[PDB]
Amino acid sequence: STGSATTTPIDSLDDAYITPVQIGTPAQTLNLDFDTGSSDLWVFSSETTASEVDGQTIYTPSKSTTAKLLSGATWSISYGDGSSSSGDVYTDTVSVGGLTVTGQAVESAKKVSSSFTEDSTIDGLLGLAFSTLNTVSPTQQKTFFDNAKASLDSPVFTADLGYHAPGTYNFGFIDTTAYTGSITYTAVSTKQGFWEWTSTGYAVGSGTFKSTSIDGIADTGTTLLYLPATVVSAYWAQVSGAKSSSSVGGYVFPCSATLPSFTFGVGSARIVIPGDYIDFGPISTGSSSCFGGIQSSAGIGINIFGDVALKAAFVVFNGATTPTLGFASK
Repeated sequence: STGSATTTPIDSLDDAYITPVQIGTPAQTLNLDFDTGSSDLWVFSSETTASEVDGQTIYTPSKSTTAKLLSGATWSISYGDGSSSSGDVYTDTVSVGGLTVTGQAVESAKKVSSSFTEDSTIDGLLGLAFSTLNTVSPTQQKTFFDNAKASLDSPVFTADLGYHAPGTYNFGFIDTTAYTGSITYTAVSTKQGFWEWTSTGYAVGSGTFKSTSIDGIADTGTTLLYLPATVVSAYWAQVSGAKSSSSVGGYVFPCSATLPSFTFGVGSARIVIPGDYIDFGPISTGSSSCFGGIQSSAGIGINIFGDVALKAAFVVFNGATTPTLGFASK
């Protein structure tokens, strides 16, 4: 089996990407945030506190003939940005881009935090990290990828995120037309439940490459690129007027600037993030101060190769017995 689905930025900044998902019988289509940094598939639903729903499409289990309540199961999750959600659990049929899993745990939200309510374009999350992070209790549940794996032509999925443009998530095959040159594979540690790997270094603009190991996670559910303070300081030092602002919460820069590119290492290979990808626009409507797309990971406790990095590449999430990550330019 294979699947292929288009993923679309939710706004002009690429703050996140939504991908249509069919749930239940007849299908209910919800637009989910595919998240390689978490392992719960949860949805706005008919059970969600009414006051906490503002424009999202909801899943209504009672209208699905294949929905079954998973008796006694509950879930509760908190994300790195402080958002949270929780509820109960159904099993149902879930299809992504033609690929169908029967008996998928669909986690139904009874409660969601304000950030989710406030984002009318995201109907839920579909987690694609390792199933060990799944929060369902008392019986932990598998991810959509985990459930699909055995049926797939190849035990892989790929992320091809667009810059201010649609992209693609594929399951079960590698589209050799979707990237240039070759794919460079690198080792993964599953020890923290993430697609965790080690970049071989970085460069700023046309500067010389600095060889140095940067341990981080490939996380499609995080907007920005979070790296050690040393690295981030070296990048923003090349932008006149850029500074770290505690009041804004990160590096800002004059909106009149031309940003340099940022290169990161995958083994011997290099992925170049164009400078434009690092511009996230005025800090507030009408401001001439713009928010940077590369920020310090200090105080996160982990480095995050978020969408800013990943959208510069074709990324293979290889779920073989020994998982690996592959990166290609595109």
